[PDB]
Parts: sequence; structure tokens; C-alpha cells
Amino acid sequence: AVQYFQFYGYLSQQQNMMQDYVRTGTYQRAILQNHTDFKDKIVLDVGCGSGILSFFAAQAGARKIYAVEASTMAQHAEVLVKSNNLTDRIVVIPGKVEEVSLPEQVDIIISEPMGYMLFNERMLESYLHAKKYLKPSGNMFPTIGDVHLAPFTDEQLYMEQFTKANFWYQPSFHGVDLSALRGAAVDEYFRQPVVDTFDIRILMAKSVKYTVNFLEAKEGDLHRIEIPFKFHMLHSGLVHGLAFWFDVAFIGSIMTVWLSTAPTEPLTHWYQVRCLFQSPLFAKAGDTLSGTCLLIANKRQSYDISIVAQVDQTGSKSSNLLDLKNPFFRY
Amino acid sequence: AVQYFQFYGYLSQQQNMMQDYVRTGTYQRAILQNHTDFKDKIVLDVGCGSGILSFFAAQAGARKIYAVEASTMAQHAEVLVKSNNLTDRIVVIPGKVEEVSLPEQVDIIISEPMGYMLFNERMLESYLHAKKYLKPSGNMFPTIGDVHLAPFTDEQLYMEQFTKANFWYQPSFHGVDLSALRGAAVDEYFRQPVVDTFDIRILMAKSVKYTVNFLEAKEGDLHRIEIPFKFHMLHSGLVHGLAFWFDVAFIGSIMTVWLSTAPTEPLTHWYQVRCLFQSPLFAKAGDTLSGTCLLIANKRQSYDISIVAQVDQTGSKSSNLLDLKNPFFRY
Ligand SMILES: N=C(NCCCN(CCNC(=O)NCc1ccccc1)C[C@H]1O[C@@H](n2cnc3c(N)ncnc32)[C@H](O)[C@@H]1O)NC1CCCC1
Ligand SMILES: N=C(NCCCN(CCNC(=O)NCc1ccccc1)C[C@H]1O[C@@H](n2cnc3c(N)ncnc32)[C@H](O)[C@@H]1O)NC1CCCC1
Ligand SMILES: [Ca+2]
Ligand SMILES: [Ca+2]
Ligand SMILES: [Ca+2]
Ligand SMILES: [Ca+2]
Repeated sequence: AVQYFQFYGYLSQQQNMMQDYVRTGTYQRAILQNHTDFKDKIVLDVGCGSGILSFFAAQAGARKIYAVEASTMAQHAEVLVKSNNLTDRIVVIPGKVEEVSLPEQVDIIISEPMGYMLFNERMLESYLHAKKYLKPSGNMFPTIGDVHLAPFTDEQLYMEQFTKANFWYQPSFHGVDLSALRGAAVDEYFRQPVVDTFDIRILMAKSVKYTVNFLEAKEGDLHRIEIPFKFHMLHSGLVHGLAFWFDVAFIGSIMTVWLSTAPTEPLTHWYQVRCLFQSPLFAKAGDTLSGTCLLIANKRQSYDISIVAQVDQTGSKSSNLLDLKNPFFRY
Repeated sequence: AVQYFQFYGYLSQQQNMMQDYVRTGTYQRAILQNHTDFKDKIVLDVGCGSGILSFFAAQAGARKIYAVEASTMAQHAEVLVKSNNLTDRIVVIPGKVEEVSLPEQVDIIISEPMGYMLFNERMLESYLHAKKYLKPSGNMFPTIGDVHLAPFTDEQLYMEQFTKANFWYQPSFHGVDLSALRGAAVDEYFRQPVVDTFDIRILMAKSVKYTVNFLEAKEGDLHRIEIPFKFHMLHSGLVHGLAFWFDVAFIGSIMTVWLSTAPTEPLTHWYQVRCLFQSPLFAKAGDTLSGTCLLIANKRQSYDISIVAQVDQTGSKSSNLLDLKNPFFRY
């Protein structure tokens, strides 16, 4: 937890995030095409970092913006507020949104709480917690989140996991036989979600959607997330795992603006995420691939991912337990 | 601390370390050219990881080897001990060397406790702590450590720090003026030690040495390490900072074997480390560059690095406080 706020304390991290053109431009467009929703309103900016969303709120005419930031990035936001001549309008409050005091309720909460697969980092729990400060007529920006799942075929990725583990086949590494660890090494590679982009041609079925409505949802809804799926296979081949991406919608008065990290859309720094099965499933076009993705929040600010899939027509089944805290960055 | 043992729990980390050819080959050569020092002896392997050094001890004829490992890598070492038919000779003890019980004192302690700049990670403190289990005739492998410091000239590295920070000059980043943060960003880049290799031609003076004798030294000797230096400048130019590397010596009966991470030597995964000054010093050939490097152990398993240097002939002086827990990996 002291490791999490240190890492977000670095101007190099804020720079890397601000250089995501889709992320920065989409938030500006969401807030400013919906400027009447901000005009003379009160705004809470949760995990504000450098404060850019507070500035966007100010561009839209907000009367008062409370910018809450738990890391030492708070003192840098304060410097930009003074230097952009907005001390009367933007108030930086150093601390966790759970532990700080605001003097008044707000019309609108803005935030960027999305991790890889949306739920990673569980700053979503802090976004929902912040609703205690929201007037009952109030909005949230973003408003809803959709996670997309789809089965994929990628024998290169699958085989790459075996190739990495084949170091451990050496029967004489300096007179030591490593081979009894090859299986454990394979296992550990397969437990890593793969973060990179891929061509949509590798998807074998249309995605299924799981929606979180941030206006209605509560902190506890996210300890255990259950995503049942029935896929109508559009292609015949080995299914090597499930691909994940997410969309969030900023639902204003004037306009609904979407931020999409789909593989059909321009690349973002969220990329997309793939979880391999231990063992691939053969499916023909016309078969159904059914099962559950389960996300269980662990006391390490992340999620255990359980995936179970079965081809209904053959009963060929495959699973994996993956660890969203040890991603493999293949990009 | 739960983050440190998790990270060393991964077979991919053990593989990456074993693929350091100089590291693996030098340890095998040290232990096996000095096999009479192991023949029928008792051995403590501190932070054994996968157990390779215990296997080297066994190749040399050791009677009993206690392999202590605090991470879940312990259960993988146990698998290799069973599969290499050595359960009578190698005993894996899961836990910290500080908290576990050995039934007998040992003739020799072996370990790989060197971090970047030698002291990084402070597993050296665990190596010295282990001496409570060492017979008074006992040896330590490795036996001594030398840290080397030398001044360097590298205007490309120096200027690269400004180039990175120039993102923050933008007077209209989406209608926000970032420029008041440019200085803080420069500052933060200069506080990162640079981990990569370089051509010896960039060194401006012969290195100075600071020796740790692991046989004599005690845990507390490493809370505060003071490295005074007087450099006789061999070249005329800007001195942009200090370069660091280290050598350890395995001093056996038969042979002293050196593991060197010097820039004249074959590359290792320790690379070398450079700390920039805020401001470079002009020195002519014949001048003396004098000052102190100070390492202060912080409660984050790392060191605050203080560097002060002055050209005696001009009194031009320069400093930096660097953070060995936020290295920049430039390689
Ligand atoms: N996006 C992520 N991760 C999401 C979380 C980051 N988050 C948002 C960064 N705020 C940001 O850039 N804002 C400006 C911006 C936003 C959008 C567009 C342009 C500019 C983390 C931030 O919340 C803070 N925090 C965590 N828990 C708490 C708490 N309890 N209370 C208060 N603050 C808390 C943290 O210290 C930190 O400042 N990763 C990368 C993938 C690609 C894009 C970037
Ligand atoms: N070398 C490092 N870092 C140094 C520390 C690593 N260290 C040695 C890895 N042991 C290793 O590879 N051995 C085999 C080997 C050795 C040499 C040659 C071939 C094979 C960390 C290990 O000690 C453990 N630990 C930490 N604190 C404690 C404790 N209190 N008690 C007990 N164990 C503790 C940890 O969990 C872990 O298993 N980094 C890279 C730079 C280039 C080379 C690799
Ligand atoms: Ca503005
Ligand atoms: Ca060999
Ligand atoms: Ca052996
Ligand atoms: Ca712009």
C-alpha cells in the first residue's frame, strides 16, 4: 500500500499516463461536450493525480472542484493549481477519499479508476465509496463500465509458454538436473495474464458483456464478480483462452461519450488482456463454449481470476486460476 | 517484505539469474577449485533460491548442506534435492535465516547477497547475521567485497534527463500549462541511479575502493557506509557524476576466485550504476575531485545515496541525494 502511493507519486508515471492520447482526449471531450453538467456545479475529483480532470471541470465552468489524491502527487497538483491561477476554484485535499473531510456534497464525481480488465488495482472501490459525497441528483463520470470476454485461438502464444519453460529441461545445468521443475515453470507462465494487443481475426465468437453501473453499484459488489458465458463458435479450431477488454460510458445531459480499449479501437495503455487455459479446447463452428469467469478480490489490492469453459457438444473442458498481480507485458 | 519474497518466489526470476553465465560459472569455479574446503564439511546456504550453490557444495563432497530460503522458492529447491537424489545431504529449511533452527554449527557459509552497487536489497545483513552458525575456523564464500567509485563524463546521459522532463514545458496541454512542474520532473529523473554498462573511456580518474570483509564485519556496519574519495583527474572536461561497480573474492585454501562486475569485464546482470550530479563540474587533468559518498539504510530494504564532490583547485561543488529503490534501467 506504501508501494502503490509511492509508484503513483512519480511525475514520470503521470507523464506516461497523460501521453495516452485516447485516454486524455476522450475525458476532455466527455467533460466539455457535457459542459452544462459542470457549469457552476460542485465536483469531486477522486485520485486526481496531477489534477488534469479538475482543470477540465474548470474549463467547463465548475464553481468548486475538490481534488483528492492519497500520494505525494497531491503537492504537485497544488503547484499546477497555483500556476494556472485557480486556487479559488480547485482545492487539493491530500489523503485517501475514505479518510478526508469535504465541507459540502457534490453534483458530480469524476475519476479514472480503470485498471487492466477494468477491475485491476481496485481503485473502483474508492470511486464507489466517494458516492457518500454525491447529492441524489448527482452524476458519475464515468457512469457505467462494460467488460467484454471472447474466446481466442493463438497457437504462437500458447507454444511461447512451453518454449520459455524448456530452460528447465537441462539434465546437466552445471551438473544439476533441472527437469523435475519444467512442469512447475509451465504452470507459472500459464498463471500470468498476457497484456498486449492482437488482431480481432483471432476471436472465435462474438464477445459477451458484464456491465457495472457505477451510479447504483456498492463497494461490496466487487469482492466477488461472476461472469457466466455461452459463446456461439463462429470458427473451427483450438480455443487457447479468453480475451478481455472494457468500455466506459460518460452519460451526460447533452451526450454519451465512450472510452473503448477494444481491439477494433485505437490502442490505449490498457492494451487488452488474455488468460490462457492449461489445455486448449477443440470447437467446431456451431458448437457452444459455456462456463464462468470469476474474479475474487484478494488482500493484495488485486484479483484471483478463475476461468472454466466446456464445449457443450463434446464435454471437452479446461480451466485456469490466474493472478492479475503478475501480468506478462508482451507488447 | 511480502512483495520481496513473492518476487523471488518465481521460477522465471531464478531462470533469469541462472542465465547470468559469469555469475553461475564463477560460483561453480570458486567452490570446485576449492573443493578440499568443502570435502566432508558442514555448509550453510543462505537465501539458496533454487539450491544451485547447495548442489555445487555437494559436487565438492560436503557431508551436510543446510539450504535456507524465506520465499516459496524453498518448496521448488526441495523438489530438485529429491530429484537429484541428495535428501541425506541437502536439507532445505523454509524461513528467514534470522528465525530458523540449525542443529549444528557449520564450517562454511555460501551465499549470493550482492545487489546493484553491492549493498542494494540488504540481503548482506542476512549473510552477516548467519555467522552466528559459523565455527571460529569457518570461511565465508564470498569472503570480501570491494565497491569501486570513479568520476565520469557523459553529456548524452546528462542531457537525456532534460529531454525526458521537457514534456512538462507545454503551456497548453489540453488548455493546461504544465511548465511550473518542469523543474520537479528534472529533479526526479536526476534522483534515479542509472543501471547500464558504458565504455571505460568515459572514466576521468582511476577508481577508489571501499572494502567490506564479510568474515569480520557485523550487521550494524551497513546502516551507514561512508566512502570518502580523492580523485586525481586524468582528463579535462565536465564530470557529470560517479560510476559504481563491485568485485567479490572467494578466498579458499587452494585459490582466490574473483567475481567482477567492472566495465572492463564481461557483462553481468548487475551491469554498472551511475549517479548524476544536479550540475556538472569542470575539472582539468591534474586537478583533484574530493568529497564523500554516503549510503544510509532506510526502512524500505534500500539506501539513500548522498554524493558530495568539489574540484579542490576551483571550489566548484555539486551534490545529489539519490534513491536506490527507483533505479532507471537504461540497458
Ligand atoms: N489508468 C491506469 N490506472 C488507473 C488508476 C490511476 N489512478 C488515477 C490517476 N489520475 C490521473 O492521472 N488523473 C488525470 C487524468 C485522468 C484521465 C485523463 C487524463 C488525465 C490512480 C490515482 O488514484 C490515487 N488513489 C488511489 N487510491 C486512492 C484513494 N483511496 N483516495 C485517493 N486517491 C487514491 C493514486 O495515488 C493515483 O494518483 N493505468 C494506465 C493504463 C493506461 C492508462 C494509464
Ligand atoms: N543477484 C541479484 N540479487 C541478489 C540477491 C538474490 N538472492 C539469492 C538468490 N539465490 C540464488 O539464486 N542461488 C543460486 C545461485 C547463486 C549463484 C549462482 C548461481 C545460482 C535472494 C534470495 O535470498 C532470499 N532471502 C532474502 N532474505 C532472506 C532471509 N532473511 N533468509 C533467507 N532467505 C532470504 C530470497 O528469497 C531469494 O531467494 N540480482 C540479479 C543481478 C544479476 C544477477 C541476479
Ligand atoms: Ca483550465
Ligand atoms: Ca554446464
Ligand atoms: Ca550435484
Ligand atoms: Ca491539446
